[PDB]
This record gives sequence, C-alpha cells and structure tokens, in this order.
Amino acid sequence: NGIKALDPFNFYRIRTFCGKMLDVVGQSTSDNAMVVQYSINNKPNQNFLVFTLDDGYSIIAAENSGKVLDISEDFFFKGMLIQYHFANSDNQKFLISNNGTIAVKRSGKVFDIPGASTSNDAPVIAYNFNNAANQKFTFERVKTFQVPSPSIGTLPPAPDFKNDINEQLPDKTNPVITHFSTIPYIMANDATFNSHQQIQYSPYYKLVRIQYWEKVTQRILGPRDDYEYNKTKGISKTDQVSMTETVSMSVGADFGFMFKGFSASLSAQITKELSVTKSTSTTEMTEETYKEKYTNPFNYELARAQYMLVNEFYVTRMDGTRITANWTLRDNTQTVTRIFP
Amino acid sequence: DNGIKALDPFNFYRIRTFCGKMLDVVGQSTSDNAMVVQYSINNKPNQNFLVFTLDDGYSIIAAENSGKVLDISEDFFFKGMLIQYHFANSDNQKFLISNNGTIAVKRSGKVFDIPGASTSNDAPVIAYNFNNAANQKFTFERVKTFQVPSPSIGTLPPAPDFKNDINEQLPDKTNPVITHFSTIPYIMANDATFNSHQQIQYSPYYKLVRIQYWEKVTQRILGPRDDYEYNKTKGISKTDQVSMTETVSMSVGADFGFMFKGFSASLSAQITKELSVTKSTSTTEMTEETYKEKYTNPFNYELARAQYMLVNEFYVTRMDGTRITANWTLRDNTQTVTRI
Amino acid sequence: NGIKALDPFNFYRIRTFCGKMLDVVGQSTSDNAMVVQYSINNKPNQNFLVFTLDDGYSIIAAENSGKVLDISEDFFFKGMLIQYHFANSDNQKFLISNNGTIAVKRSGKVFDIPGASTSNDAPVIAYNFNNAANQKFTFERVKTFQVPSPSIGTLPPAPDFKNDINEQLPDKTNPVITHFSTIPYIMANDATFNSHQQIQYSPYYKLVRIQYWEKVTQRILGPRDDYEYNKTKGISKTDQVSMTETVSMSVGADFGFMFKGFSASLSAQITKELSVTKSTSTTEMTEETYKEKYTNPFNYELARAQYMLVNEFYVTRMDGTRITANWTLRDNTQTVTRI
Amino acid sequence: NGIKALDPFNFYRIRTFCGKMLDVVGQSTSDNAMVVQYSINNKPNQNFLVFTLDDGYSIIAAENSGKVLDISEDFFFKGMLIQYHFANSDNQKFLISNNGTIAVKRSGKVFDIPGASTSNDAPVIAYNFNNAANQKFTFERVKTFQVPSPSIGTLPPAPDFKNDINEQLPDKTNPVITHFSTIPYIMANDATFNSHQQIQYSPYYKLVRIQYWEKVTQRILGPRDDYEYNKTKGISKTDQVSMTETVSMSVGADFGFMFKGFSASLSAQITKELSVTKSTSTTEMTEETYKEKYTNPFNYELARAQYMLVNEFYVTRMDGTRITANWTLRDNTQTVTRIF
Ligand SMILES: [N+]
Ligand SMILES: [N+]
Ligand SMILES: [N+]
Ligand SMILES: [N+]
Repeated sequence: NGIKALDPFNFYRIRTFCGKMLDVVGQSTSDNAMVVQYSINNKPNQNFLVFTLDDGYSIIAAENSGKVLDISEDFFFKGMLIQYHFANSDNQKFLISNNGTIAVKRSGKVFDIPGASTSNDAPVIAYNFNNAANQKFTFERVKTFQVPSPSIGTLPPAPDFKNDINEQLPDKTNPVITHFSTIPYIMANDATFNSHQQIQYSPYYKLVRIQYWEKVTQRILGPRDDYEYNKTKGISKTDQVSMTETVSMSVGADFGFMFKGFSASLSAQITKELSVTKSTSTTEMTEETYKEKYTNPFNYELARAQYMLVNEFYVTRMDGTRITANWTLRDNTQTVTRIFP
Repeated sequence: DNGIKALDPFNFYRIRTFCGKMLDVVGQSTSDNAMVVQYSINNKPNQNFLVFTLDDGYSIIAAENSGKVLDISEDFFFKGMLIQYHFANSDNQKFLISNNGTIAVKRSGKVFDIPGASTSNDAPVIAYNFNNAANQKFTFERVKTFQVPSPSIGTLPPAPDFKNDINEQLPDKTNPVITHFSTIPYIMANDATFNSHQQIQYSPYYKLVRIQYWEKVTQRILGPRDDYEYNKTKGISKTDQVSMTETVSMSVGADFGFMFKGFSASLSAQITKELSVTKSTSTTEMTEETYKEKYTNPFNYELARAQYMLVNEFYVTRMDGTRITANWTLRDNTQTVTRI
Repeated sequence: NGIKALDPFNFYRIRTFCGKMLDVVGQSTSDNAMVVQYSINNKPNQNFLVFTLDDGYSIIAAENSGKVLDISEDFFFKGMLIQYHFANSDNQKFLISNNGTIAVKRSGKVFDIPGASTSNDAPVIAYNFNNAANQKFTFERVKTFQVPSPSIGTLPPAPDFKNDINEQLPDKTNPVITHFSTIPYIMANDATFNSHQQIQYSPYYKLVRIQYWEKVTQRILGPRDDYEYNKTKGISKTDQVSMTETVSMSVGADFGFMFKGFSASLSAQITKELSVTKSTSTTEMTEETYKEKYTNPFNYELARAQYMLVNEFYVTRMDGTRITANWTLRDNTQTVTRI
Repeated sequence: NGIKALDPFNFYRIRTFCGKMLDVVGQSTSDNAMVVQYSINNKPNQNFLVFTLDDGYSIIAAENSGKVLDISEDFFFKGMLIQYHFANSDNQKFLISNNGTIAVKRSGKVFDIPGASTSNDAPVIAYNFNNAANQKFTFERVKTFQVPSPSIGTLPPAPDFKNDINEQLPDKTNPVITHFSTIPYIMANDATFNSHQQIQYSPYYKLVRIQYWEKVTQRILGPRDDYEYNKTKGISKTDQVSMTETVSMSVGADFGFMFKGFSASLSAQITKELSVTKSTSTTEMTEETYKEKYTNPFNYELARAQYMLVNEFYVTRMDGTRITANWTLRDNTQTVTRIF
C-alpha cells in the first residue's frame, strides 16, 4: 500500500469505521475547536479539501472556515484533533495512504477513534498504528468545482527588420500567457478575502506568467559612430516585497525563484508548472539600470534594435480576479539583437 | 432536582456512568494527557475519587491516582472538557452532586455528559446543558474506607490560685490541654514535605488543633506602698501570622477573629464552628507587642499578686498526627485572671 | 422544494443519505418482503421504475419482480417499507420532491432510515418529516430503454362518387392509426405475462386508436322510392368486457371512456393522448342495430352512400406484440352522406 | 457452550454488541410491535424477565406490556422480533447460552442485529448462527424483587382418644401450609389483572398446598353393632374446572396432576415444589360420595373415629392476595382409623 491520490478540486467527506463523518463543529463541541465524528449532516462542517504537498504529506482544510486540521501538542490535551488556522506545522501535515490510515508528520501516530466509539461526538486522538479498523478512514467525493484555465500561447520571436532601414520596430511584442501555477488558498494572502471567504470562493489561486520581448534601444548611426544607451535588468524591490507578502516568494540573483515559509512545500510543483528554476543564490535580485555603449563595426550606415525578454508574474483568484499588480522581471541573459542586412 | 446527595467524607468513591463504566483519570488513548474518560472497571486508583463538600454545598472531587482534582476547561480550544488539574479555588472545579444523579458545574450550570451516549472505553466527559438524559446521570460507589484519629479533648482548667502561702511560687503555665480541633481536606493545607499526590495517598484530611492554657504574666510580693514595672505581652507574632497564612491561608485579625484567605474561605463556617472561633471583621492583622505595666499595692497589709493570661496555640498535623508546623501562639489580653 | 421530474423510460437506483441503495432482497431479509438499505450490488433488486400519475404522485416498481413499494398498515409492523403487488392504494403512492424526500400519500410521513443506520440491512420506516439527512434520497439513472412508436396517419375524408359513374364505393377506408397512449404494465392485465415478466420485457403497454369510415349503405333508386336499410352503432358487450378485463376501461353511452379501478389514476393522461372524452354517462354503451328509411326526394334516379366513423382500440406490448383483438366502437354521431 | 443461568426474580437488561439495549417501543417504531436496538433509557421499555422452563428453553417477558418476545412467521415479515401476547409457541421459547447467543426453539437461527447496525431502532432478525459479534447479547441485572414465602409446617398426626370413650375428637386438624410452588404470571389466568398489570405487581404467582385430617365418622358401638355412614373421596367438578381455567391443571384419577397447555413445561418444577405425582391417568378424577358400613366385631363397647387426608390447592398473587377458592382434594388412600 502507498500514498492515496485524490483529485484536488473535489470537496471530501471523511468516513470513519462506523459510517459517521468527521465534523469540525459537533453538538456538545459546538463551542470549541474539537473535531469529532458525527452523523451525516450534508453541511460544510463535514466537507474538506485535501492539498497534497511535494513531500507527499497533505493539508486537510475544512469548508466551514479557512482553518485546517491540527493535532494539539498541548500538555493538558496532547494528541487531540482540533481545528486551527494553517501554520505550516508538522502536526498539520498528514499522510493519507491506500490502507486507509491518516498519519501525522510530526509523530508516527495515526488518526484513531478512542475506544472505537460509535457515538456522534466521539473525538479523534493520535495513537500508535495497530491496524485496527477504527484507525482507518475513507474519503468520499461530495461536490466538485472547476478552476478556469487562462488561454496559453507560446512566446513569439523578437521582431526583425523587413527591408526598410528606417522602419521602427515595435517597442514590445504582444504579451502572452505562457505558464500558470495552481496553488491552494492557504499559500496566497488575499487582503480582501479572509481565510473562510477564500475557501468558499477561491479555493485555489493562480500564479500566471506572461512573456514578451521589450525593445531596449533602436538607433541608426554612421559607419564608424558610437552611442551610449541605458539598459535595465532585474526586478524592483516593490515587486520583490509584494511577491513575498502575497505568496512568500522572491527572485534570487541567479534568476531563480526563492521559496520562503509555506511556499517551500510546493517548490517542485511551482517550478515545474511555471518552467522556472529554483534559486541557488543567497541574495535577492534588484532592479539595475546601467549604461551600455555600442560602436558600428560596418562601414555602411547601419540600424540596430535590441530586444530583452521580460517576465510579468501575478496572482489571481480562482475566477480570475487579479489581486496584485504584475511583478516585472527583466532577464538580461535572454536577449535578441537585430540589425539591417 | 430531588436535592443534594450526601456522601461520607472518609470514603473513596467510584463514579459509575450510565453504561456501567467508571470515570478514569488516565485512560488508554488519553494516558499522556489530563483528560478524564469513562473506562471499564480496573479497580485501580485512577478510577478512585474522594469528595470534599464545601460550605456552599458544592463539592470538590479529587483523584486518588494524583493529588489533582476534576476540572472543566475554559480554554478557547477545549472548552467544557473534563480534566484533572491542580486544585484552585475556582467555580469550574466546584460541582453539585444531586440525588437525581446529575453532577452540575457551578460556573456554568451545565452538567456532566457522555458525548453521544458513548459506551466506549475512552469516552470523554463534556459539560452539557441539562436535558435529563440517562448519560447525564452518575452513581457513586464506595470503594474503600479510612478513619481520621481524633485528639483527646479536655476542658480549660481554672487559673492557678494561692493556697494560704504568700511566698508560694505559682506555676508559670498550666498543663496545655487540647480543647478543639478542625478536620480539613488536604487541598486546604500546604505541606512542605508531602506533595499533593502523597497527600491524597497518606493524609487526605489534615487537622487544625487548638490548645488553651493559662500563662503567668507576673508574680510579686511587695510592701504597703511599693512600685514596680513589669512586661506584659499580647497578640500573635508576625512569624506565626506568616506561617499560618503560608500553611492554611489563614491569619488572625486585630479583633481576635480569624481572617480566611484564598482556599480557606470555602470552609470558613466549618472551621470557625469546629474551633469555636469568630470570623474577623477587621481589615488589619494582629501583631504581638510587649508593653510595660506599673503596679502599686492599695492595701496596708502585705499581699502577693499573680496574674495569668489565657494563651491559645494553633497547629496543623497530618491524619496520623504528624506535626508539620510549630504551634502558632495567640495571647488573649482580654481573658486574664488576677490572684491575691 | 417542488415536484421532481424523472424520465419514464429509465430504470433508477435509489441512493440513500450514506451512499447505499434500497434493495428489495437484502441479506437477513432475503426470505421476506422487507426492503432495506444495502450496499451497491448492481443487480435488478436495486433497480426501480417510477410511474407518475395524474395526481402528481408516483408508483415505484422494483425490477426483481412485478411488485411495487408498499408501506404496511399492519397493526404489528405499521410503517415498514415492503415489496407488495400493485393495488392502487394510497400507501403505494409516493410524492418525490426536489428537497429529496419521498412522501407517503396516505399519511404525511416520509421515507426514513431509522437511527440514520449505515448498515447493510437497515430497514425503511415512514416517519414524520424533520428535514434530517436520513429522510433524503436521490434517484440515479441506471439503464434506459426505448418504446417503439407506431406509424401515425390522419383520417382520410370519406370517399365520394367520381363522374357520377354510379360505381360501387369502398366498404371501408384504409384504417389509420390516429392516436396511441403509453401506459405502465401495472395498469394492463396480460394473460400471457405475469407481473415479473411484464416489467422485464414490456414495462409500458400501448393502447392504440384506429379510425376509418365504414359504408353503412349504398343504393341507387328511382324518383320517390323508399327503402329500409340496417345501421349499427355502439360497441359490443364482448369488447366492453374485454376492455374492462384488460385495462379496466369501458365505453359509456355518451361515447366517452369510463375509467374504472386502476385506470382512473391516468384518466387525464390517457384522454389527452387519445384525444377522447371522459365519460359522463351512468350506463355503459351497447351495440345496437336498427333500420333507417330513406325516400328519394329528387325527381330522378339518385345514388346515395353513407359512411360512419369507426374506432378500433387495442392493446399491445412494448415491442408491439398485440395481446387483444380490436375493440370496435361505431360513432353514430360522426357520419357523412354523399350523393 | 452451555445454558446460561439467570436468577428468576431479577428484571434484566439485554445488551447488544455495541452497548445499546433492546427496547420494545423504540422511536420510529413507537407505533408498532417491533423490538429494536436503542440506547439506554433506564425505563421499563428495556426491562425483561426470563422464565426458564424444564426443557431449558426460556420465555422473555417485557415489563412495559406483559407481552413476550416473538419471532414472526408472517410471510412478509418472517424472522422479525416483536412483542406478542404469550402463547405456548416454540417461536416464543428461546435458548440463552453462555456464549451470548439467543436461539429460537422453533428454528435453529438465533438473534442477530442486521448489518451489525450500531444505530437506534435497529431491528432484530433471526439469522443462521455464524458466531459474529452482532449475534451475542449480555443480560444485566436492573432491579430485583422478592417473593414472600408462607410459613411451612409438617402434617400433624390424626387425633387419638385420650382415655375417654365418650370424648368427641375434632372434626378436622388445624390446617397447615405444607407446600407452595412459584410460577410465572404467564401461567396464571387472573380475571382482575391483565398481562401488563400482572408483570408490574405479581411477576410470579404462588400455588399453595394445605393438608389436614378430616373426620369421616365417629361412633360408639355395643357388641355386634353396625351402622352405615357416608364417605366422600376425590375432587369436585367445579374445582377441576377452576383449576384448569386458572393454571391449566387438573387432578387425574390416580391422584396425580394433569398438566395442560403451558403448565406441562413446568411439570418437573411444580411436582417437586408441591411434592405431588405427575398423573399417568387418562381420565380426570371426580368427587364421589358413598355409604360404607362398619360392624363392631368385639363385645367391648368401643369408639371408632376415622380421619381422611384432605388437600386444598389455591393460587395467590406474589403479595399473597388470593385469586381463587381452595380446590379440595380428598385422598381416601391416606386414612387413619382410631379405636379405644
Ligand atoms: N443548537
Ligand atoms: N495501560
Ligand atoms: N443483496
Ligand atoms: N424510547
């Protein structure tokens, strides 16, 4: 037996050995954080989302709030299952297996119904694995939702001269959405939605990548004339801060992404989905504008235009509402030079 | 509904739930936390309890397995759960045991409840609104019985008197006699050499004992018109005041009444009754002071004058009689006898 | 909260609050009539047909036999859900609503899984509606079948003389199927199929109406000649008995249909589908043959032909197999006379 | 394993595998005869009496109605467990075993919770034994009652003359209660108590035997003097019919009891408790009165007195209330003759 695979866009019902379902409210526990197995209610308190991370451990989020399942390390109530806001803690990371066991990352203990209770307010306490039926759970599909996909297009080539030395080439190519990454609400910080609102309306947020060619300079100069032009590379501090505040990410000096806090758990997925490299750099990149000088090497009058690859990254809600401005990263490494024949 | 259920103080009781299981402060899956759950009969101290009934009619339920008592959590995350916690004079630890079978929390009025009427071995207890369901009813069973030794009691003798010998030296103090004692639960008394667990094991009840005797302030023989000044002392020492408060959270007020602090207040009525002492109405605490008094003989014939002052000594012992504190001495200035 | 609509030609699976299905056999109930909540087995004992009547209430029939869901009125087992043959009784009539509730017609009580049992042999007991999850059920399409439709033709006009040749006109026009009605097997009494066989092979029966003109008389006579000819109206007793025996219907004296017993439940539907009138007559119609006399009013040789509208009604199985002879009704009211 | 033994005078609670109890009313089944699994109520709906018969099979009676557990033979509800008025039917007779299984006498299948339902209002259906947990049940003592026992005395000897030929001996000895038999209410036909009333107030009825000597004749005779006197033996028709109507018993011609209907199931107990013989006679006894003649063979003047053993049988409720007249049986076989 191995890791259980669950579709991400389904709300799930967690069925216990006796046919009752985990409920984050309960009857006698209505006024506290306890999670108990209760009779089927067909209510959001019994609906969950399972977010599987790179390490194979998953985050289980209740629909009733934005909060997730948590195993208390409290001295007085050690081992209890409660509902607590996401804090990227090992007691909140669970391993769902085909055998039916939900295993805590922090401790090898698994979900267990104390005394194999069949009662409606029976709590869940972490217990050493013993292969008893009361330790086994089944996930049922409750309802399904869809995440719209943005239209995707490939990057066009940098514009080129067409037999006219005095033609002005476009300042930039039409921006195209080349990639996007689908991440859970727990990762994205939305100023205008609280955690509960998020899971209700935007369970997954989308991080979208647009690529286009930006014209650094175009000038016509004499056979043996030189000129100096400004060129800009990198990403602004404001974009760096905003990226970190929203998704706990920044861009490293090596043009790789730096994953901080919660984001690190999905580093592999995000890099793969955006076609970007994980940073190996200690320091974060800054926007730099510097002067570069070009001299005409040919004796005939010559026209030169240079394009730089530019990336814009932004986060949207599931529906597509954009919650942040585009974060601009200029890659000086990827550049195309155009001249008149 | 029917009324307060009365339980003998010197019995350990087993609390039986609706399904025939017993409340257990350890549990199986809860062994590593403070949760109290109904479990199958094991006849072990984790299922044994001792009941302390206070003046207000509410009782404290103390486990035998530890010195801790039953408590209802007010934590945001685990509100209403029943756990074992060190005793504090808080209403969530005070419960009303009634003939109808309900254990009611003082703070909230809610009663002990087995969630979902679970018959399971680790079913927890949660305070829940009274609905007269079977799962809210509990029965107390006698498990074991113990006896508290009582100190021998004698009346205060009369102050010593002269027997036709003007040169006789009267006793400096009369033989001390134990006039009163008060039986209090271990939760009230702080024992330096026994921890709470040890206390419930070995001295569930402590004894607060009152000794009374006459102490001779002065004796003198003088001529028709002779003057002298002698020391006289009244009150209770600062050290005794601190020790009394430290040990049983009590002190003596300036009006010769006792001041009850913290836990002690819960049994004030019992203690005052058992010791035959008055509750203080004074804000300030009494202090021992020594002052000089001057006497002149009013008669032309030679006479001898001796004065005795009534002295109280209060001390705390363990159930077996082991003394854990020095006698706390209170000098009653108003109660004095003069002999000629 | 309104009435739920289900396609008639689908077999349905009744899904309970816990994802288990109603099963008319069960494990511990295999030897009795009880219907219980059971895990999916993909067998006909979990397959049902829903027959919606004129009153909006529906009949639920299990595929395993011809029998339908029934709520016991037994003193000892009152309120239990069992499988029992159709008897057109209110305890067998159920109201399916969008809220998910199946409501008994006789009482206000609805289907309920006692104690919200998740067990494989949990019974079903009628209980007062409380909006609990254990009272809500979902119908899922399992498999579907098609009911053939007969070729439909309009009534031709009665034939007329051509060129005054005084030729012999057709005795009857080519019969055409003007109408047909699709009804469930529970309404039809089939001698050669038992109830179990019916639901297996002919879930719905078809009642077909054919109309054509019948020549009552044709004769050529001289000026002012009179003659008496026989004319026949109505429906035969044998057809009346066979119609009642097969579909519990008869034809009333007012040329309307009389719906008796089970048939009444679909009276409106049937009348609408056949374009026929519900009878207001106390007595049933009989076939009558009587003489009618004509005198030529015109001072010349004249040819007269009269046609009467004739209806033939018959019942077939879903595949089209005809189980009864045509029932003939001659409509005296609708007649055409030509010269 | 073997037959489980239960004390007869206890009300019992039948516990299912999940800790819930059999309830003869239920919630959704409140309006029908079904017996279902339900949570503990501490109510008579869940209280039963177990009547163990001679064959080892037992009858379980509900306190809430007086009706007994019955396994339906209905075509539509075959195998369902309901409460039904008592009849001497094998489906109502169950075998309680140490393993926890309740087996129907009529059909081998035992009590089973369908689908191992842990829910309330879960039915009980007879199912083939498979040793599953849902087939095992445990009996808990709920409450206990006592059946008063009448004072028992031995039969005194028939009276004898005391040196006076003119002395008149007593017509009968003071009657004494030699035996009684404790029988369940289902056996006894009580006009004034219905089944519900019976199980509430007289779960067991008592059949009591009184014995005494009755003087058939007394006379003093001279030499060779003879006379004819009436003698009566047997039991009256009215007593026979009343005995049959009340406890379905009668007395056979061989002075043994004939057990009819349910009574036969308890034959061994009753015969033992009353010290009476089970009848082997085809026909029932009738009361007969006939003349018997005695001749004095001796020339002494002699007084002759003859006593016949007389039995009185009657039925009382548990408290002792008598519901029927004494049934009089005169045994001519046991007779004593006295001479002077
Ligand atoms: N509520
Ligand atoms: N243990
Ligand atoms: N089945
Ligand atoms: N009940």
